[PDB]
Amino acid sequence: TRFNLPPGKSGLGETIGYLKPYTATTLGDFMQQHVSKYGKIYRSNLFGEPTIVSADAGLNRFILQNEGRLFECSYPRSIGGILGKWSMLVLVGDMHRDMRSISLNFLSHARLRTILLKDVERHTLFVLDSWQQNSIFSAQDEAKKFTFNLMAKHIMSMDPGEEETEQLKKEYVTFMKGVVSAPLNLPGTAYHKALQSRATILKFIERKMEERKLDIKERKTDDDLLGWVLKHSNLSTEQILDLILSLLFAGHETSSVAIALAIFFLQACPKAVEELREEHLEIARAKKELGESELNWDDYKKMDFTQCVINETLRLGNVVRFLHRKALKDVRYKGYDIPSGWKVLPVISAVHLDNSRYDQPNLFNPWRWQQQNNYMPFGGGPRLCAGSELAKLEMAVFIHHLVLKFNWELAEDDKPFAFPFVDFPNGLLIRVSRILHHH
Ligand code: HEM
Ligand SMILES: CC(C)CCC[C@@H](C)[C@H]1CC[C@H]2[C@@H]3CC=C4C[C@@H](O)CC[C@]4(C)[C@H]3CC[C@]12C
Ligand SMILES: [Cl-]
Repeated sequence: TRFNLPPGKSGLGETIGYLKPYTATTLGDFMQQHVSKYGKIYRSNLFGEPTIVSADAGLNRFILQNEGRLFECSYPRSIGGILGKWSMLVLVGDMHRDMRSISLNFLSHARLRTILLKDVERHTLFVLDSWQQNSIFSAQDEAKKFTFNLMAKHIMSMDPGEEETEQLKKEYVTFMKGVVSAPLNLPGTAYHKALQSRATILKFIERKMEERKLDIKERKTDDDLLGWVLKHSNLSTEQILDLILSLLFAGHETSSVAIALAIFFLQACPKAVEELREEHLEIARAKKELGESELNWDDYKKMDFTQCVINETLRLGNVVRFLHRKALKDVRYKGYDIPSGWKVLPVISAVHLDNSRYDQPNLFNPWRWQQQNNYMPFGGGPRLCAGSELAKLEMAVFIHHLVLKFNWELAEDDKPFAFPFVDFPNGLLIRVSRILHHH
Protein backbone atom coordinates (compact mmCIF):
# COMPACT_ATOMS: atom_id res chain seq x y z
CA THR A 1 0.00 0.00 0.00
CA ARG A 2 1.47 3.35 1.17
CA PHE A 3 4.46 3.23 3.54
CA ASN A 4 3.44 6.26 5.60
CA LEU A 5 -0.27 5.51 6.01
CA PRO A 6 -1.34 5.42 9.66
CA PRO A 7 -1.17 1.90 11.13
CA GLY A 8 -4.29 -0.23 11.29
CA LYS A 9 -5.83 -3.64 10.99
CA SER A 10 -7.12 -2.92 7.49
CA GLY A 11 -6.83 -0.04 5.01
CA LEU A 12 -12.23 -6.72 6.06
CA GLY A 13 -14.43 -3.74 7.07
CA GLU A 14 -14.84 -2.78 10.72
CA THR A 15 -18.09 -0.73 10.63
CA ILE A 16 -20.02 -3.15 12.85
CA GLY A 17 -17.41 -3.07 15.59
CA TYR A 18 -16.94 0.69 15.24
CA LEU A 19 -20.72 1.25 15.75
CA LYS A 20 -21.21 -1.25 18.61
CA PRO A 21 -22.90 0.65 21.50
CA TYR A 22 -20.74 1.72 24.43
CA THR A 23 -21.07 3.69 27.67
CA ALA A 24 -21.32 7.35 26.71
CA THR A 25 -18.84 8.62 29.36
CA THR A 26 -16.08 6.50 27.68
CA LEU A 27 -14.78 6.02 24.13
CA GLY A 28 -15.89 2.36 24.07
CA ASP A 29 -13.91 -0.87 23.64
CA PHE A 30 -13.36 -0.63 19.86
CA MET A 31 -11.87 2.88 19.97
CA GLN A 32 -9.86 2.20 23.15
CA GLN A 33 -8.39 -1.06 21.77
CA HIS A 34 -7.51 0.51 18.43
CA VAL A 35 -5.86 3.50 20.05
CA SER A 36 -3.92 1.22 22.44
CA LYS A 37 -2.66 -0.99 19.60
CA TYR A 38 -2.19 1.48 16.73
CA GLY A 39 -1.92 4.94 18.35
CA LYS A 40 -4.27 7.93 18.24
CA ILE A 41 -4.26 8.18 14.41
CA TYR A 42 -5.11 4.88 12.71
CA ARG A 43 -6.62 3.50 9.52
CA SER A 44 -9.66 1.27 9.02
CA ASN A 45 -12.31 0.49 6.45
CA LEU A 46 -15.54 2.13 7.64
CA PHE A 47 -18.91 3.01 6.09
CA GLY A 48 -17.65 1.44 2.89
CA GLU A 49 -14.54 3.63 2.57
CA PRO A 50 -10.85 3.57 3.46
CA THR A 51 -10.74 5.80 6.53
CA ILE A 52 -8.30 7.59 8.82
CA VAL A 53 -9.67 7.77 12.41
CA SER A 54 -8.21 10.56 14.61
CA ALA A 55 -8.31 10.58 18.43
CA ASP A 56 -5.49 13.16 18.22
CA ALA A 57 -6.66 16.58 19.44
CA GLY A 58 -4.19 18.58 17.36
CA LEU A 59 -5.07 16.79 14.12
CA ASN A 60 -8.77 17.18 14.95
CA ARG A 61 -8.37 20.96 15.36
CA PHE A 62 -6.40 21.06 12.10
CA ILE A 63 -9.07 19.09 10.25
CA LEU A 64 -11.92 21.29 11.48
CA GLN A 65 -10.20 24.60 10.82
CA ASN A 66 -9.19 23.61 7.27
CA GLU A 67 -12.72 22.78 6.14
CA GLY A 68 -13.16 23.74 2.46
CA ARG A 69 -9.41 23.83 1.86
CA LEU A 70 -7.87 20.47 2.82
CA PHE A 71 -10.94 18.60 4.17
CA GLU A 72 -14.63 18.63 3.46
CA CYS A 73 -17.85 17.55 5.18
CA SER A 74 -18.73 14.10 3.77
CA TYR A 75 -21.49 12.16 5.57
CA PRO A 76 -22.86 8.73 4.64
CA ARG A 77 -25.74 8.65 2.19
CA SER A 78 -28.40 8.15 4.90
CA ILE A 79 -27.86 11.70 6.18
CA GLY A 80 -28.54 13.35 2.85
CA GLY A 81 -31.40 10.98 2.20
CA ILE A 82 -33.23 11.93 5.38
CA LEU A 83 -32.21 15.54 5.92
CA GLY A 84 -32.09 16.42 2.22
CA LYS A 85 -29.68 17.63 -0.44
CA TRP A 86 -30.10 21.28 0.66
CA SER A 87 -29.32 20.60 4.33
CA MET A 88 -26.13 22.02 5.91
CA LEU A 89 -24.58 18.55 6.47
CA VAL A 90 -24.67 18.03 2.68
CA LEU A 91 -24.08 21.51 1.20
CA VAL A 92 -20.48 22.72 0.71
CA GLY A 93 -18.87 25.96 -0.54
CA ASP A 94 -20.92 29.09 -1.15
CA MET A 95 -24.28 27.43 -0.75
CA HIS A 96 -23.24 26.09 2.65
CA ARG A 97 -21.93 29.53 3.62
CA ASP A 98 -25.23 31.20 2.67
CA MET A 99 -27.38 28.67 4.55
CA ARG A 100 -25.14 29.12 7.56
CA SER A 101 -25.54 32.92 7.41
CA ILE A 102 -29.33 32.55 7.49
CA SER A 103 -29.08 30.26 10.48
CA LEU A 104 -26.75 32.62 12.34
CA ASN A 105 -29.05 35.62 11.90
CA PHE A 106 -31.91 33.60 13.29
CA LEU A 107 -29.91 32.55 16.31
CA SER A 108 -28.34 36.05 16.01
CA HIS A 109 -27.31 37.58 19.32
CA ALA A 110 -29.96 40.32 19.18
CA ARG A 111 -32.84 37.92 18.52
CA LEU A 112 -31.38 35.45 21.01
CA ARG A 113 -31.11 38.01 23.82
CA THR A 114 -34.70 39.23 23.55
CA ILE A 115 -37.40 37.24 21.82
CA LEU A 116 -35.84 33.78 21.94
CA LEU A 117 -34.88 34.01 25.60
CA LYS A 118 -38.46 34.83 26.47
CA ASP A 119 -39.90 31.90 24.52
CA VAL A 120 -37.29 29.58 26.05
CA GLU A 121 -38.55 30.44 29.53
CA ARG A 122 -42.22 30.15 28.61
CA HIS A 123 -41.58 26.71 27.04
CA THR A 124 -39.51 25.59 30.05
CA LEU A 125 -42.43 26.39 32.34
CA PHE A 126 -44.99 24.80 30.01
CA VAL A 127 -43.08 21.54 30.51
CA LEU A 128 -42.11 21.83 34.18
CA ASP A 129 -45.58 22.99 35.24
CA SER A 130 -47.08 19.80 33.78
CA TRP A 131 -44.95 17.41 35.85
CA GLN A 132 -46.72 15.37 38.57
CA GLN A 133 -45.00 14.58 41.85
CA ASN A 134 -44.14 11.08 43.13
CA SER A 135 -44.89 9.55 39.70
CA ILE A 136 -42.44 7.76 37.41
CA PHE A 137 -41.90 9.51 34.05
CA SER A 138 -39.21 9.78 31.37
CA ALA A 139 -36.93 12.82 31.79
CA GLN A 140 -35.42 12.07 28.38
CA ASP A 141 -38.86 12.22 26.69
CA GLU A 142 -39.76 15.47 28.55
CA ALA A 143 -36.48 17.12 27.53
CA LYS A 144 -37.21 16.36 23.83
CA LYS A 145 -40.73 17.78 24.20
CA PHE A 146 -39.27 21.00 25.60
CA THR A 147 -36.68 21.50 22.90
CA PHE A 148 -38.80 20.34 19.97
CA ASN A 149 -41.75 22.54 20.96
CA LEU A 150 -39.42 25.49 21.32
CA MET A 151 -38.00 24.98 17.83
CA ALA A 152 -41.48 24.44 16.31
CA LYS A 153 -42.53 27.79 17.79
CA HIS A 154 -39.46 29.63 16.57
CA ILE A 155 -39.51 28.20 13.06
CA MET A 156 -43.20 27.87 12.21
CA SER A 157 -45.15 29.58 15.09
CA MET A 158 -46.60 26.21 16.19
CA ASP A 159 -47.99 26.18 19.73
CA PRO A 160 -46.97 23.56 22.29
CA GLY A 161 -49.48 20.95 23.26
CA GLU A 162 -51.60 21.69 20.13
CA GLU A 163 -52.51 18.56 18.17
CA GLU A 164 -50.49 19.38 15.04
CA THR A 165 -47.30 20.00 17.07
CA GLU A 166 -47.62 16.66 18.89
CA GLN A 167 -48.20 14.78 15.61
CA LEU A 168 -45.27 16.45 13.89
CA LYS A 169 -42.99 15.54 16.81
CA LYS A 170 -44.03 11.89 16.49
CA GLU A 171 -42.67 11.85 12.94
CA TYR A 172 -39.25 13.00 14.11
CA VAL A 173 -38.88 10.04 16.48
CA THR A 174 -37.87 7.88 13.48
CA PHE A 175 -35.08 10.11 12.19
CA MET A 176 -32.05 9.28 14.32
CA LYS A 177 -32.29 5.53 13.91
CA GLY A 178 -32.64 6.04 10.15
CA VAL A 179 -29.63 8.36 9.93
CA VAL A 180 -27.33 5.82 11.55
CA SER A 181 -28.59 2.80 9.64
CA ALA A 182 -27.70 1.35 6.27
CA PRO A 183 -29.36 3.34 3.40
CA LEU A 184 -31.50 0.38 2.31
CA ASN A 185 -34.81 1.84 1.16
CA LEU A 186 -36.72 -1.43 1.64
CA PRO A 187 -40.00 -2.03 3.51
CA GLY A 188 -39.40 -2.64 7.19
CA THR A 189 -35.93 -1.07 7.57
CA ALA A 190 -35.20 1.88 9.82
CA TYR A 191 -34.03 3.93 6.81
CA HIS A 192 -37.28 3.27 4.93
CA LYS A 193 -39.32 4.33 7.97
CA ALA A 194 -37.37 7.61 8.33
CA LEU A 195 -37.86 8.36 4.62
CA GLN A 196 -41.59 7.84 5.04
CA SER A 197 -41.53 10.31 7.93
CA ARG A 198 -39.51 12.70 5.77
CA ALA A 199 -42.24 12.58 3.12
CA THR A 200 -44.94 13.33 5.71
CA ILE A 201 -42.97 16.20 7.26
CA LEU A 202 -42.19 17.74 3.85
CA LYS A 203 -45.88 17.69 2.88
CA PHE A 204 -46.83 19.36 6.16
CA ILE A 205 -44.23 22.09 5.85
CA GLU A 206 -44.97 22.85 2.19
CA ARG A 207 -48.68 23.14 2.96
CA LYS A 208 -47.90 25.61 5.80
CA MET A 209 -45.63 27.49 3.35
CA GLU A 210 -48.45 27.81 0.84
CA GLU A 211 -50.81 29.08 3.57
CA ARG A 212 -48.22 31.62 4.70
CA LYS A 213 -47.68 32.85 1.13
CA LEU A 214 -51.44 33.52 0.84
CA ASP A 215 -51.37 35.26 4.23
CA ILE A 216 -48.58 37.53 2.94
CA LYS A 217 -50.71 38.31 -0.14
CA GLU A 218 -53.66 39.47 2.00
CA ARG A 219 -51.15 41.50 4.06
CA LYS A 220 -51.67 39.73 7.41
CA THR A 221 -46.39 36.95 9.38
CA ASP A 222 -42.56 37.24 9.23
CA ASP A 223 -41.89 36.84 12.97
CA ASP A 224 -40.80 33.19 12.57
CA LEU A 225 -38.11 31.63 10.37
CA LEU A 226 -40.58 30.41 7.74
CA GLY A 227 -41.95 33.92 7.27
CA TRP A 228 -38.46 35.39 7.32
CA VAL A 229 -37.03 33.22 4.52
CA LEU A 230 -40.15 33.78 2.44
CA LYS A 231 -39.84 37.55 2.64
CA HIS A 232 -36.12 38.16 3.03
CA SER A 233 -34.38 35.42 1.04
CA ASN A 234 -34.43 33.99 -2.44
CA LEU A 235 -34.28 30.36 -1.32
CA SER A 236 -36.28 27.93 -3.45
CA THR A 237 -39.20 25.90 -2.05
CA GLU A 238 -37.00 22.78 -1.67
CA GLN A 239 -34.22 24.79 0.04
CA ILE A 240 -36.68 26.26 2.56
CA LEU A 241 -38.14 22.79 3.15
CA ASP A 242 -34.79 21.15 3.96
CA LEU A 243 -33.74 24.10 6.14
CA ILE A 244 -36.90 23.82 8.21
CA LEU A 245 -36.96 20.02 8.33
CA SER A 246 -33.32 19.80 9.43
CA LEU A 247 -33.50 22.58 12.07
CA LEU A 248 -36.50 20.77 13.62
CA PHE A 249 -34.32 17.63 13.74
CA ALA A 250 -31.66 19.60 15.62
CA GLY A 251 -34.48 20.75 17.90
CA HIS A 252 -35.34 17.14 18.66
CA GLU A 253 -31.90 15.59 19.08
CA THR A 254 -29.22 17.90 20.46
CA SER A 255 -29.83 20.06 23.48
CA SER A 256 -32.52 17.59 24.69
CA VAL A 257 -29.78 14.94 25.02
CA ALA A 258 -27.63 17.47 26.89
CA ILE A 259 -30.46 18.30 29.33
CA ALA A 260 -31.12 14.61 30.00
CA LEU A 261 -27.38 14.12 30.65
CA ALA A 262 -27.38 17.09 33.06
CA ILE A 263 -30.37 15.68 34.98
CA PHE A 264 -28.54 12.34 35.25
CA PHE A 265 -25.14 13.74 36.29
CA LEU A 266 -26.71 16.11 38.79
CA GLN A 267 -28.72 13.53 40.72
CA ALA A 268 -25.38 11.82 41.47
CA CYS A 269 -23.75 15.15 42.49
CA PRO A 270 -25.98 16.76 45.12
CA LYS A 271 -23.30 19.32 46.02
CA ALA A 272 -23.60 20.78 42.51
CA VAL A 273 -27.37 20.95 42.80
CA GLU A 274 -27.02 22.81 46.12
CA GLU A 275 -24.71 25.39 44.54
CA LEU A 276 -27.01 25.75 41.50
CA ARG A 277 -29.93 26.34 43.86
CA GLU A 278 -28.04 29.11 45.66
CA GLU A 279 -27.18 30.81 42.34
CA HIS A 280 -30.73 30.61 40.99
CA LEU A 281 -32.45 31.52 44.27
CA GLU A 282 -30.38 34.66 44.38
CA ILE A 283 -31.40 35.57 40.81
CA ALA A 284 -35.08 34.89 41.56
CA ARG A 285 -35.09 36.83 44.84
CA ALA A 286 -33.48 39.84 43.20
CA LYS A 287 -36.17 39.79 40.49
CA LYS A 288 -38.96 39.56 43.02
CA GLU A 289 -37.65 42.73 44.76
CA LEU A 290 -37.93 44.60 41.44
CA GLY A 291 -41.34 43.12 40.56
CA GLU A 292 -39.99 41.34 37.48
CA SER A 293 -41.54 38.06 36.42
CA GLU A 294 -39.64 37.21 33.18
CA LEU A 295 -35.94 36.43 32.86
CA ASN A 296 -33.81 38.84 30.86
CA TRP A 297 -30.32 38.60 29.36
CA ASP A 298 -28.74 40.24 32.41
CA ASP A 299 -30.19 37.43 34.57
CA TYR A 300 -28.66 34.83 32.24
CA LYS A 301 -25.24 36.45 32.49
CA LYS A 302 -25.36 35.88 36.25
CA MET A 303 -25.53 32.10 35.81
CA ASP A 304 -21.83 31.39 36.19
CA PHE A 305 -21.95 28.02 37.95
CA THR A 306 -24.69 26.98 35.54
CA GLN A 307 -22.17 27.50 32.72
CA CYS A 308 -19.70 25.29 34.60
CA VAL A 309 -22.33 22.53 34.81
CA ILE A 310 -23.16 22.99 31.09
CA ASN A 311 -19.51 22.75 30.04
CA GLU A 312 -18.99 19.66 32.20
CA THR A 313 -22.14 17.96 30.95
CA LEU A 314 -21.01 18.41 27.35
CA ARG A 315 -17.38 17.39 28.12
CA LEU A 316 -18.31 14.16 29.91
CA GLY A 317 -21.48 13.16 28.10
CA ASN A 318 -20.35 13.90 24.50
CA VAL A 319 -23.59 14.43 22.60
CA VAL A 320 -21.52 14.17 19.39
CA ARG A 321 -18.89 11.41 19.27
CA PHE A 322 -17.14 12.12 15.96
CA LEU A 323 -17.68 13.93 12.63
CA HIS A 324 -17.50 12.74 9.02
CA ARG A 325 -14.98 14.39 6.67
CA LYS A 326 -12.98 13.52 3.56
CA ALA A 327 -9.54 14.69 2.37
CA LEU A 328 -9.70 17.10 -0.57
CA LYS A 329 -6.06 16.35 -1.52
CA ASP A 330 -3.06 14.44 -0.15
CA VAL A 331 -2.17 15.71 3.32
CA ARG A 332 1.04 14.72 5.16
CA TYR A 333 0.51 15.45 8.87
CA LYS A 334 3.45 14.84 11.26
CA GLY A 335 4.65 12.13 8.89
CA TYR A 336 1.29 10.43 8.36
CA ASP A 337 -0.05 10.13 4.82
CA ILE A 338 -3.77 11.12 4.52
CA PRO A 339 -4.51 10.38 0.84
CA SER A 340 -6.78 12.47 -1.38
CA GLY A 341 -10.38 11.29 -1.23
CA TRP A 342 -10.08 9.10 1.86
CA LYS A 343 -12.63 9.49 4.65
CA VAL A 344 -11.34 11.12 7.82
CA LEU A 345 -13.15 10.87 11.19
CA PRO A 346 -12.11 13.47 13.80
CA VAL A 347 -13.24 11.84 17.05
CA ILE A 348 -13.96 15.18 18.70
CA SER A 349 -15.00 13.44 21.95
CA ALA A 350 -11.52 11.94 22.48
CA VAL A 351 -9.76 15.02 23.91
CA HIS A 352 -12.56 15.47 26.45
CA LEU A 353 -11.84 12.07 28.01
CA ASP A 354 -8.00 12.30 27.88
CA ASN A 355 -6.63 11.98 31.37
CA SER A 356 -3.57 14.07 30.40
CA ARG A 357 -5.85 17.04 29.55
CA TYR A 358 -8.53 16.68 32.24
CA ASP A 359 -7.78 15.29 35.71
CA GLN A 360 -10.14 12.36 36.47
CA PRO A 361 -11.83 12.71 33.09
CA ASN A 362 -14.62 10.19 33.74
CA LEU A 363 -15.79 12.13 36.83
CA PHE A 364 -18.46 14.81 36.71
CA ASN A 365 -16.57 17.75 38.28
CA PRO A 366 -18.17 21.08 37.20
CA TRP A 367 -15.74 22.93 39.50
CA ARG A 368 -12.92 22.15 37.03
CA TRP A 369 -14.41 25.10 35.09
CA GLN A 370 -14.76 27.53 37.96
CA GLN A 371 -12.66 30.67 37.57
CA GLN A 372 -10.77 28.77 34.85
CA ASN A 373 -7.73 23.30 22.00
CA ASN A 374 -9.09 20.84 24.59
CA TYR A 375 -12.83 21.47 24.28
CA MET A 376 -14.75 21.00 21.03
CA PRO A 377 -18.25 19.51 21.64
CA PHE A 378 -19.69 21.90 19.06
CA GLY A 379 -17.14 21.07 16.36
CA GLY A 380 -15.00 23.88 14.98
CA GLY A 381 -13.80 26.01 12.11
CA PRO A 382 -16.35 27.35 9.63
CA ARG A 383 -18.84 24.62 10.68
CA LEU A 384 -18.79 25.40 14.42
CA CYS A 385 -22.33 24.73 15.70
CA ALA A 386 -24.56 27.65 14.66
CA GLY A 387 -27.03 26.86 17.44
CA SER A 388 -24.50 26.70 20.27
CA GLU A 389 -25.55 29.87 22.09
CA LEU A 390 -29.22 28.85 21.91
CA ALA A 391 -28.32 25.38 23.19
CA LYS A 392 -26.54 26.79 26.23
CA LEU A 393 -29.44 29.21 26.90
CA GLU A 394 -31.99 26.34 26.74
CA MET A 395 -29.93 24.25 29.17
CA ALA A 396 -29.45 27.17 31.59
CA VAL A 397 -33.08 28.37 31.65
CA PHE A 398 -34.32 24.80 32.06
CA ILE A 399 -31.89 24.17 34.98
CA HIS A 400 -32.89 27.53 36.56
CA HIS A 401 -36.52 26.53 36.95
CA LEU A 402 -35.82 22.82 37.49
CA VAL A 403 -33.71 23.39 40.66
CA LEU A 404 -36.11 26.01 42.04
CA LYS A 405 -39.20 23.82 41.65
CA PHE A 406 -38.11 20.23 42.29
CA ASN A 407 -35.92 17.59 43.85
CA TRP A 408 -35.59 14.48 41.68
CA GLU A 409 -34.33 10.90 41.89
CA LEU A 410 -33.82 8.02 39.47
CA ALA A 411 -36.69 5.53 39.47
CA GLU A 412 -34.35 2.65 38.47
CA ASP A 413 -30.83 2.07 37.18
CA ASP A 414 -29.90 3.70 33.89
CA LYS A 415 -26.86 5.14 32.16
CA PRO A 416 -26.24 6.79 28.79
CA PHE A 417 -24.92 4.83 25.81
CA ALA A 418 -23.60 5.97 22.41
CA PHE A 419 -25.27 4.26 19.39
CA PRO A 420 -23.41 6.60 18.20
CA PHE A 421 -26.25 8.97 19.09
CA VAL A 422 -26.44 9.26 22.90
CA ASP A 423 -29.53 7.75 24.53
CA PHE A 424 -30.65 6.44 27.92
CA PRO A 425 -31.91 2.95 26.99
CA ASN A 426 -34.40 2.83 29.87
CA GLY A 427 -35.65 6.38 29.25
CA LEU A 428 -34.02 8.13 32.26
CA LEU A 429 -37.10 7.43 34.39
CA ILE A 430 -37.30 9.79 37.39
CA ARG A 431 -39.68 10.92 40.13
CA VAL A 432 -39.86 14.53 41.40
CA SER A 433 -41.04 16.21 44.62
CA ARG A 434 -41.91 19.89 44.88
CA ILE A 435 -39.84 22.22 47.02
CA LEU A 436 -42.11 24.08 49.48
CA HIS A 437 -39.50 25.89 51.64
CA HIS A 438 -36.28 27.21 50.20
CA HIS A 439 -33.29 27.75 52.47
C1 HEM B 1 -25.54 20.70 23.11
C2 HEM B 1 -26.19 20.76 21.95
C3 HEM B 1 -25.56 20.72 20.55
C4 HEM B 1 -24.43 20.10 20.21
C5 HEM B 1 -23.50 19.28 21.13
C6 HEM B 1 -24.27 20.37 18.76
C7 HEM B 1 -23.22 19.95 18.02
C8 HEM B 1 -22.99 20.29 16.70
C9 HEM B 1 -21.85 19.86 15.92
C10 HEM B 1 -20.72 18.97 16.45
C11 HEM B 1 -21.99 20.40 14.69
C12 HEM B 1 -21.01 20.30 13.52
C13 HEM B 1 -21.34 19.21 12.52
C14 HEM B 1 -20.24 19.09 11.45
O1 HEM B 1 -19.45 20.06 11.30
O2 HEM B 1 -20.09 18.00 10.82
C15 HEM B 1 -23.21 21.18 14.66
C16 HEM B 1 -23.67 21.91 13.55
C17 HEM B 1 -24.81 22.64 13.54
N1 HEM B 1 -25.71 22.71 14.57
FE1 HEM B 1 -25.41 22.16 16.54
N2 HEM B 1 -25.32 21.18 18.32
C18 HEM B 1 -26.14 21.39 19.39
C19 HEM B 1 -27.30 22.17 19.38
C20 HEM B 1 -27.85 22.81 18.28
C21 HEM B 1 -29.12 23.53 18.26
C22 HEM B 1 -30.06 23.73 19.46
C23 HEM B 1 -29.28 24.00 16.99
C24 HEM B 1 -30.48 24.84 16.52
C25 HEM B 1 -30.87 24.79 15.25
C26 HEM B 1 -28.13 23.60 16.21
C27 HEM B 1 -27.86 23.90 14.88
C28 HEM B 1 -26.73 23.57 14.19
C29 HEM B 1 -26.45 23.99 12.84
C30 HEM B 1 -27.33 24.92 12.04
C31 HEM B 1 -25.28 23.47 12.45
C32 HEM B 1 -24.58 23.60 11.08
C33 HEM B 1 -23.41 24.57 11.11
C34 HEM B 1 -22.75 24.62 9.73
O3 HEM B 1 -22.74 23.63 8.98
O4 HEM B 1 -22.16 25.69 9.44
N3 HEM B 1 -27.29 22.84 16.99
N4 HEM B 1 -23.81 21.08 15.91
C1 LIG C 1 -28.17 20.12 9.82
C2 LIG C 1 -28.21 21.22 10.87
C3 LIG C 1 -29.58 21.81 10.98
C4 LIG C 1 -27.66 20.79 12.29
C5 LIG C 1 -27.76 19.37 12.72
C6 LIG C 1 -27.14 19.32 14.18
C7 LIG C 1 -27.11 17.88 14.74
C8 LIG C 1 -28.50 17.19 14.46
C9 LIG C 1 -25.98 17.07 14.02
C10 LIG C 1 -24.58 17.69 14.33
C11 LIG C 1 -23.61 16.45 14.57
C12 LIG C 1 -24.38 15.29 13.91
C13 LIG C 1 -23.86 13.88 14.14
C14 LIG C 1 -22.37 13.84 13.66
C15 LIG C 1 -21.95 12.44 13.32
C16 LIG C 1 -22.77 11.42 13.16
C17 LIG C 1 -22.19 10.04 12.92
C18 LIG C 1 -22.91 9.38 11.69
O1 LIG C 1 -22.44 8.06 11.40
C19 LIG C 1 -24.38 9.19 12.11
C20 LIG C 1 -25.01 10.59 12.32
C21 LIG C 1 -24.30 11.46 13.39
C22 LIG C 1 -24.57 10.87 14.83
C23 LIG C 1 -24.74 12.95 13.28
C24 LIG C 1 -26.20 13.11 13.83
C25 LIG C 1 -26.76 14.56 13.66
C26 LIG C 1 -25.84 15.58 14.41
C27 LIG C 1 -25.95 15.41 16.01
CL1 LIG D 1 5.06 2.54 -0.34
